[PDB]
Amino acid sequence: LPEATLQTLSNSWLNYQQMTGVQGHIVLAGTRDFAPGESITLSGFGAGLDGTAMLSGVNQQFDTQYGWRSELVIGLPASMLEPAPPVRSLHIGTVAGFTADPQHLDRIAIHLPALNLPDSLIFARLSKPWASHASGFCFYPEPGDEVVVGFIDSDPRYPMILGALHNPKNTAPFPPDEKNNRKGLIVSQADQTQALMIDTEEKTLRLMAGDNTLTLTGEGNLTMSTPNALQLQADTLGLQADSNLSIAGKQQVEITSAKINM
Amino acid sequence: HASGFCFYPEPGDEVVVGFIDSDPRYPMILGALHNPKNTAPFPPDEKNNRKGLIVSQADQTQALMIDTEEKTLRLMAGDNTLTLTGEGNLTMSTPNALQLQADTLGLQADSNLSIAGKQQVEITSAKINM
Amino acid sequence: SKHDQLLQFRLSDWQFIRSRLLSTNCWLLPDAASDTVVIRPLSSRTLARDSHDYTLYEINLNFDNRFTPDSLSLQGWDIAAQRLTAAQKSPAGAFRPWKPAGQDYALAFSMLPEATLQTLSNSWLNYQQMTGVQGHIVLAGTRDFAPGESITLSGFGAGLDGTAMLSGVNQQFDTQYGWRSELVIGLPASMLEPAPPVRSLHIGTVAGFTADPQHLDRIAIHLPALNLPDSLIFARLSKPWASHASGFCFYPEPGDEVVVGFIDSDPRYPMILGALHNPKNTAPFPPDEKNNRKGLIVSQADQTQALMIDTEEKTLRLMAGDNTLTLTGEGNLTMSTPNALQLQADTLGLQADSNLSIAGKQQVEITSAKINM
Repeated sequence: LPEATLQTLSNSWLNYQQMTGVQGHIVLAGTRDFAPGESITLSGFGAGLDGTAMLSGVNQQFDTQYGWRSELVIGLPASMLEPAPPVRSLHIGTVAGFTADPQHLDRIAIHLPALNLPDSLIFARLSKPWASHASGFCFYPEPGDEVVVGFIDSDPRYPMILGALHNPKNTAPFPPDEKNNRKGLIVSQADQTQALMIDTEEKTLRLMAGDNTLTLTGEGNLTMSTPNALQLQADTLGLQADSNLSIAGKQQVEITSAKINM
Repeated sequence: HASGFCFYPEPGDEVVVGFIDSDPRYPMILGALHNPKNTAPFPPDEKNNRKGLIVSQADQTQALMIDTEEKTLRLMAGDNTLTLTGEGNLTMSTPNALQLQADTLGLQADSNLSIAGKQQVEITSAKINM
Repeated sequence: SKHDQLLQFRLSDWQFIRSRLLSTNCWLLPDAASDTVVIRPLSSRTLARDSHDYTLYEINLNFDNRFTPDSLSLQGWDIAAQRLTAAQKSPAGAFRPWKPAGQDYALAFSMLPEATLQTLSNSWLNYQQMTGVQGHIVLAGTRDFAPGESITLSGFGAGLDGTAMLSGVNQQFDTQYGWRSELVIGLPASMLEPAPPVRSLHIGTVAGFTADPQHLDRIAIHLPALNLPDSLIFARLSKPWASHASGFCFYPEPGDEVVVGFIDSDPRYPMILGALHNPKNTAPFPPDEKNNRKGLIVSQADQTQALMIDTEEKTLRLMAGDNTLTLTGEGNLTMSTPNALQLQADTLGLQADSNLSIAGKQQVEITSAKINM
């Protein structure tokens, strides 16, 4: 959407194409009584050329023969009919702090280093794989992330983040390597790495929180492994094992209940 | 090959589309773009703490969440939260039954344990040692 | 300096040369009557009104200053440092093509064309100087001139006196006028692109593994739009999240058919945007009406291992091959492993409201020091 309402730009293109309809020139002799917006009229002629015409410019043309001849100009040559001059490249930019959207979308304020504008901010749209109605991927990139930005319908006014691009100032959790075994997303603010990992060589699925790993290994074991307390509240929890069980504890073990069967 | 992300967007999602080798005949979805007719689960905010994907069809929000301020990792199903908090606790917290079938499950704790239940507790087995 | 990665993307092969001479501060000097070309960087005979040796007929000279800047301060985005490299301004008054005897241009790219932008900033400032003074000197019949001779005009008035550097010679044999070696001054115009732009989205396959010699994390791909099966092209990877030190980080497999866009319309910088399942790969489930199955999948040979969301059954199932955690909404929760499982904790306390059941076909040990009941 180029402007707020498209009434004026629709009137404006229809008017700049009318000016190509009638165009020509009237070679007069020597007067400064005319201006490029005068709207003169032709009266005494035949039925072909009689009527009011609006000028576009005047040319003076002093020379030795012909004397002085103020040529009048009617009409405008042509028009490109773009809403804005198109930029059709992919550019990259950094995210710029946080600023709320005054247009009440969820647009993320970025920079563009292709512009030499370090002070001014540009709101840009965020593209997610999933998004949805009310259930999205929703990671919303950090304020220094170097996103890659494309422009919708070749208008500079509407940018859009497409990806987010690790770089040597950020240093990604593991480089791309031969034997791509480590996978899984990572979230890590200062010291607490907290997201799931897939190691396809060891056939695992490990949910981190910093020391709380759930690590259900394929064709193998399953372990909560927390260095602190863990709780398992349920309406009626029943745990069952085939042909072995073991319950331990160095200090107290309480089976505190009303009716205990054996 | 045969193992993908595979969310396959819903029929009203407003994707952004680019065209391969400048041909109109071949379009291609690149992103999917929340919007005010959809209303994303949380807006972008200063102090980006809430993260994690969300899947929610009508009422059942069911996906994992990362809250970096509280250092958690919470797997939803609607009331079934697994919420393993970093430098902290771990809790299944389901308002219904839960089962833990295993070939040989052995649970172990260092210097405290507690097993509870308001009604019956059965340790039904063949050979019970103490 | 050696290049890391050029790319000729379906150029004419002559179009590529004079878009590479513009970025190198050189001009061609082609020679007729031979196949020898002397490429020489942008850096006298003294024909005068008094002089008997050369007869002059016409000296046109334009002296324009529309498309002649003074600076060419060019700079580009350094990927490693992220400072948008310091502005290499080029002074006007170096390489003067017209030396008489009596506005600041500035771009910034979202990329980096060469290693240092000193030479390309000098080169655009020099190719715009050649449009400043341009014309032709119609002489009579001599082969004593060449397109790089830098002759001088001496015996004239104060308007046109000074050293001018030629651009070419035209011989013009005809019946009237005899033989007239016309000299040419100045160069017509210039496009001022760092490279001829390709503004399409292309797709390519990932190419094995090769480490990045430029010490980024760029993934070496192919492009089938080129018919180059042997040569490799390093390309940047775009992730949704990435971050400082905590990313999505799946790093696509060597046969994946990614879709590739080019940053700031330069072939030298490609970039993966998506990854595109296809009938040679066969995605885990096709798109269907009643989109219920969701969730990512990782599966190398036989072990499907990632979380699944089935919105019809309201589940969240974490696979490892047989180890499913499957916490179903408004329903149950089950570890379900066909092997051992352990639950180590500092103080684990499990609690249930109004039922409990502990089982085991063989031994059950509650091995501890102090057991209460």
